[PDB]
Amino acid sequence: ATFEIVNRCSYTVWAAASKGDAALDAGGRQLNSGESWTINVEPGTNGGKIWARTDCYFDDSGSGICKTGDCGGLLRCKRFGRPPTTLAEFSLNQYGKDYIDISNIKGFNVPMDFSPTTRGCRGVRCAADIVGQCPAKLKAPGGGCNDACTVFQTSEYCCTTGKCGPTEYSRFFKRLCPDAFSYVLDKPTTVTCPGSSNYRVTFCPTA
Repeated sequence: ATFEIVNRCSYTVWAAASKGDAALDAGGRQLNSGESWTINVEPGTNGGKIWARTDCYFDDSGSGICKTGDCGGLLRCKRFGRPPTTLAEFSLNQYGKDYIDISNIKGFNVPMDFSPTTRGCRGVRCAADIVGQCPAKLKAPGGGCNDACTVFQTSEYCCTTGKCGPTEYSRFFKRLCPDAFSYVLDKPTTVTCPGSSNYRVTFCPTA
């Protein structure tokens, strides 16, 4: 599958793509405002994620740090990033179908649209000003709005027992972005697409 990753933000982001134990394609790249990066993701990829990283500093060797979404200090991510990270999530060619979603379960840093570029399904978007409206106890100094599990590490926020309900914090994310997952047992906002669809992820789709 082809993913086009587009930075429509007025600021530079460092895109990342990983399935947790390996990079997808190159794994990461700098995207200045307006730049597009096309990657190829192997069919059958399960549990892939794409996210943006902000305020990064990398040396010649691709080693450094980012204030949001850092993946062990690497430009080319092999593992998932540090919250807060708005997440585009996908599993491809699962018994004939692709499944896509946006998640705020690991917080929010950059607004995002995740849409097919081929026919057969709709896209999803979370583009509200979650950072500006973020509850004080979830605000991340480096930027972004943490999820409650990251901040408080309780069974209820992290849904550790497989039982949990919505919370004051999850409802905040859900109010501003109804089409994104707000906690682990949220009613699924997953979209089913034809197997082997292609996609575009746009950072800052409205601004």
